[PDB]
Amino acid sequence: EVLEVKTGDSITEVECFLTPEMGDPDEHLRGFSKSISISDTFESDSPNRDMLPCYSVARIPLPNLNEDLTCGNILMWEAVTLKTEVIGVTSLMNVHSNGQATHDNGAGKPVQGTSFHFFSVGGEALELQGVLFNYRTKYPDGTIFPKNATVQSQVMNTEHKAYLDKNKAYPVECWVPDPTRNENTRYFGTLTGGENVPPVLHITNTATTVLLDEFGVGPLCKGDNLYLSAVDVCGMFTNRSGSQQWRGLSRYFKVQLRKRRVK
Amino acid sequence: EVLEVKTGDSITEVECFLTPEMGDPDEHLRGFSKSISISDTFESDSPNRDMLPCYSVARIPLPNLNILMWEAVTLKTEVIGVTSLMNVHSNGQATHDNGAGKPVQGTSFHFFSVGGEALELQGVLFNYRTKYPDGTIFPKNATVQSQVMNTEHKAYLDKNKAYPVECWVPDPTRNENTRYFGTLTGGENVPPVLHITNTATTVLLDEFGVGPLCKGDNLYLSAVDVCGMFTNRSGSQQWRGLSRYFKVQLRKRRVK
Amino acid sequence: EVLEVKTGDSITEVECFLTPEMGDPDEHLRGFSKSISISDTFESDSPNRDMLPCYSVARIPLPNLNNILMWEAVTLKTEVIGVTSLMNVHSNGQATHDNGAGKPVQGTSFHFFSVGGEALELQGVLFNYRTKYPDGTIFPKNATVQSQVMNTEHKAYLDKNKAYPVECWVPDPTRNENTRYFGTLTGGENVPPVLHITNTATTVLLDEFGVGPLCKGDNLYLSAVDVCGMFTNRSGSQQWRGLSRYFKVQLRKRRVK
Amino acid sequence: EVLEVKTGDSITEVECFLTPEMGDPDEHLRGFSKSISISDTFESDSPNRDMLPCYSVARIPLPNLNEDLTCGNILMWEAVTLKTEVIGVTSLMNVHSNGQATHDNGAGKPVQGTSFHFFSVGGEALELQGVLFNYRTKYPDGTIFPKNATVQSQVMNTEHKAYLDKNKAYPVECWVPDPTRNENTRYFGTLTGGENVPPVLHITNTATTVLLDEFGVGPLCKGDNLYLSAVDVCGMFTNRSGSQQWRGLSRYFKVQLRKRRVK
Amino acid sequence: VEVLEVKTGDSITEVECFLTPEMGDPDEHLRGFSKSISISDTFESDSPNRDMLPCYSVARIPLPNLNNILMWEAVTLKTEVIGVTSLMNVHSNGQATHDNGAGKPVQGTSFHFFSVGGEALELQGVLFNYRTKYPDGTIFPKNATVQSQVMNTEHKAYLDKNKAYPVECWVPDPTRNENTRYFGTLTGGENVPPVLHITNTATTVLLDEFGVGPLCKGDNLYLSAVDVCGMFTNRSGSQQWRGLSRYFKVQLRKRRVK
Ligand SMILES: CC(=O)N[C@H]1[C@H]([C@H](O)[C@H](O)CO)O[C@@](OC[C@H]2O[C@@H](O[C@H]3[C@H](O)[C@@H](O)[C@H](O)O[C@@H]3CO)[C@H](O)[C@@H](O)[C@H]2O)(C(=O)O)C[C@@H]1O
Ligand SMILES: [Cl-]
Repeated sequence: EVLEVKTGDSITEVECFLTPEMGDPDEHLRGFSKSISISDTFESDSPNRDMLPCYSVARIPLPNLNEDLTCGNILMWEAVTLKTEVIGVTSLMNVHSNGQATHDNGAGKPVQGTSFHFFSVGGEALELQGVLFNYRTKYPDGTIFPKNATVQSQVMNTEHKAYLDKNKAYPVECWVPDPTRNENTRYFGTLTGGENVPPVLHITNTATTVLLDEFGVGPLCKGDNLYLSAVDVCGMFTNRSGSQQWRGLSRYFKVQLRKRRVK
Repeated sequence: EVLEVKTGDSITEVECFLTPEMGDPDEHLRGFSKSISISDTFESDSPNRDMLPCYSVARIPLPNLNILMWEAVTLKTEVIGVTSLMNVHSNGQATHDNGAGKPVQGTSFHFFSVGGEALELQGVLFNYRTKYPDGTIFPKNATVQSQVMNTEHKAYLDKNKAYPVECWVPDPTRNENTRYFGTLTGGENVPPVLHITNTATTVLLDEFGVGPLCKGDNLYLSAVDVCGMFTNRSGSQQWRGLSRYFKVQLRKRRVK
Repeated sequence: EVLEVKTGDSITEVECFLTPEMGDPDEHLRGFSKSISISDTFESDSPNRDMLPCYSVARIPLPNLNNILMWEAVTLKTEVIGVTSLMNVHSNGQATHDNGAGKPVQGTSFHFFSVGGEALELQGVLFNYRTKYPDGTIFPKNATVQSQVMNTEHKAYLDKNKAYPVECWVPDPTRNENTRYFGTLTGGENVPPVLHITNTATTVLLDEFGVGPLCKGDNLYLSAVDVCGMFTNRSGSQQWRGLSRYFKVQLRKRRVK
Repeated sequence: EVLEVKTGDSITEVECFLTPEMGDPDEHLRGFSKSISISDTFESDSPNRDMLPCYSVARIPLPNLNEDLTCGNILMWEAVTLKTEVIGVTSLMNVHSNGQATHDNGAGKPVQGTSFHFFSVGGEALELQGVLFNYRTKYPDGTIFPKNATVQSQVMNTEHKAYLDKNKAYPVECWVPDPTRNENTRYFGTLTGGENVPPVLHITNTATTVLLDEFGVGPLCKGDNLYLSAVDVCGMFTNRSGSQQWRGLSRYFKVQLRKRRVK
Repeated sequence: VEVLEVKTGDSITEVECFLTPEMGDPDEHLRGFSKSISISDTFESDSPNRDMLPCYSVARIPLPNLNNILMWEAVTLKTEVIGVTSLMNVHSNGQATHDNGAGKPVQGTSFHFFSVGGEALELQGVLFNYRTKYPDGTIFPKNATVQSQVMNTEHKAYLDKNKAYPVECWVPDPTRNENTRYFGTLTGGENVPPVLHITNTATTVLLDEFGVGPLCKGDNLYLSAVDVCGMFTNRSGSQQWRGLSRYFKVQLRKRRVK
């Protein structure tokens, strides 16, 4: 299956940013959701599309390989390393833009509370498994959500399989990486839950993640395409009124790739 | 007596989900407990079965071998559905006027084990006068000494939806043939911190390079993943649990 | 003079649990203290015996040996027993809010363990030198205001159970050459317990010279405190709650002169 | 093309401190911002200059290299190591002046809440990317801010490129290090957000950061100049009235450099 | 100094001692505590009482006389805070956390600091408020200006006296202290929990990147410490700093120098 690395135009780099998809409720609110409203009963949960943060995905074309007929073997791009970080972490220091004061005469409350920080690099679409907080939640038109939901969907219903293959579509609260698949992807995520959780965001151009498995093989890019996926829900912004909106930020990716021969 | 590892047909892998057992108080509430109620005295503590999270267990039959035994070498594991806890809109309690719903938070217990036989348990009671309900398996002949250590309370995790998390722990005096890991984080306001990655492996070999050996060609997987409590609009609180993924690599080992 | 390790009959293991000594104020409350009450002044601080957690200790005899041979402690596995009991939030606790669950055990904790070839050596330090400690405890005597920072008179051995109150004694860092000790104080009213359990973790007890505790008279000394925090009952009154500690120690025969 | 390190006057050291630039609202309040005011609407956000912390920067001249004509080769100073620390951490124990009591008869509230701790060492100016919390924020005269802002500026507008080439000018909340550039700079930053986050400030003269990349090459100093950049927003001070001011501290740098031949 | 070979064989010595804390000691019963903390109405009126100000602790330890000369080189340190369990006294004139509750424990701003040097710790002055009037009996930054709130290079001192150098206006000078190793953490916040570790198993190596430790000038070793653990809240709500002693064990060896 996997043979030697090519040396000597044998390496390439992908550098890009993925924008967040927090719901964008009007022309002025890119990076924010709609304010969160709470259903009157548990069974009537019915979130609007613009209140639901979704997974981000980019498919990046790589230099075309195998332009001439080959015999029993091909080249594939192998993703070897990743640098990543959240872009615009200092924007969360704006505590003066019509937020809710911490106390009388105080500054605005900063973005804080529940966060999900997630990134993946793969040679194909991230494979997802559905899990629902509430199987009677009515998910809205324009989203791709677990179908034929049962009470078992609240813990594990193996019917709920999907590919992260569309932007602004797969709600964060419905889907996770499928650990039974993703052989050709490396994924990393942290959920920090709680209304008062402080954002802790590190930036450096000195940190590298190695994407090689225990056999020294990185993701292999099918069709000369690289799949990047992210979520960076940083917390909620609290308006003067008390209403709360999810706030997301963009994620930087730099991936180094090498040509690998495979049978 | 443990001899050489077979090479070549000599490896297998187990992959599965263990669903949580939080109490499931009605046909809509898989993954949740009944809302929690408080006794007015220690002597009147009588929790209903559907208010008690229990240990999860699966006995997984392996390919029949016979001697040779399956040896568990490595584990990948993670909690499945961590993002579901971002639902802050399903009739929860607003943090403040016009605010979002309070997220799942508070006391958690995250636990998993891999063994070649049932997890061995030791009983310890918060309150020795607690009356545990019909259909649970609980420390019997409890005394005030049961609040710190009573060696009578020995059991095997040999039944699903049976062994309440609050009365049992892994027995550190046994479990020679099991590897176990758990963390209790206590407090009504503790934030869930849940990591997911397909790049993390736990090695199950002891200091002598021997992994759990599967008696009768059976692998035992155990879990608890109490994530915290959900607060309803009324203020009532239910435990919330999530499923745990296990991938175990095994190899054939000659013994005796 | 420490000489060679014996190989081959050369090894033994000790396995046991130490119960917590929290004060046990009645026949139903083993593992709890009395409810905490507060003095009106520093000079009137007068805590009752059943309100003071104490250090736990076991002296464990080893196989008789008699360059001479001595038992050398090399490795320790340890963990808190019954961490999941702290999930009982339905037993006369104070609701965290209207219709809510009981407040779990939380706040000030002390988790400590030591392994030695002789009794743990203690130094007394008092929060308040005017505290009147109760009959049946062993406490710093002839206390002065200097006892609030460092009075070298306050030297003791942890040589008795249910006796040495946690708040007036610490391991003496000027002694304890023949013991290995480890402790964490986490202070504050709302601190969450964080309790880890696993049978895969070992502590090596060898010093920088490759030498472990050497057991005088073939006795091993195990000490512990596991104050996990406070339990708040329906009335708001607070009690210390403790749990037992498991120890497993591997020992080997060492020749000495 | 990087060649061999010169040995033997082949080494030099830079030592200095960067003062913080928090806004300095009067002649007594060096190191503090103006008290924070909250806009009446999200659209009307218009912070005053003395309410905005800015990035700090110093450019340090090194011993002059290449005084004689050379042929195809030059020497450059290469930055190899950094010692850095926040100067004055114990000042935050002043809880006895002009403060708001934590409770009846209690001590003053200490400096706490949102912090940004950042430093960089480079052979040229730090390259910046603009990200705005609110694209309709009116930034004040005397600051250098992202121009021609659009709603996209709330997540990622690639027009917003700058150099940290002026002190007291680039607002912290507008700008981050550009991860798509900065090949010749090493940067490190942490945003800890939240109204009540406690400052955690470590000092030691025993800690060293190595500035070499994966090829053993540090920042190379163009024109024999070293660029140091810092932000140390420690949190907010709370007045008796409840009014809150950012508080910053100075940062110490010690950089060891060696002469490197390059072709 | 040219640093030459280490002596082997009579070539080692050790120093073991404790430094008491200096929190202000406002009466004959309150050793280890400051005076209750009060709040001036303005920066201009900030006039802290001497017994309300914690100070750096220092000990100069004479070593065995040695004298191309030999100097004692500090190689390793074991250190810990003494009496951590004393903070479990929540029954002594404390403010109840809630109705019928236990006393509020020591919590809030802490500073834990220690240093080992072959000469006095070098200090740099930094003022929260340049208009603070430091009291008679303290050694404080002189000729303060508004620049003293960020960096005024005039404010240079030696930690050369006890009960003198207030913690809040002095830090180790990072521009000097070549011949010292220093370590400190400030943990701010009104409600921060103390987290105090003890063990006799932890050693700090004091050698720099060239394998050289502090070299003791005139055969004197300088130990310095601060252990402000947080504040104690009494029944009225008034708050006092509380400190604890620090243990030091330093191993030293003879080093030839020119
Ligand atoms: C997640 C969830 O289900 N939340 C609900 C919660 C839980 O189901 C229980 O607490 C689990 O033990 O129940 C809440 O209501 C408690 C009361 O229910 C009343 O019945 C209602 C029911 O709640 C409605 O949904 C239904 O449409 O109508 C019923 C009225 O006939 C009972 O009569 C009353 O005794 C309580 O049990 C709760 O607040 O605890 C509602 C949560 O949404
Ligand atoms: Cl000499």
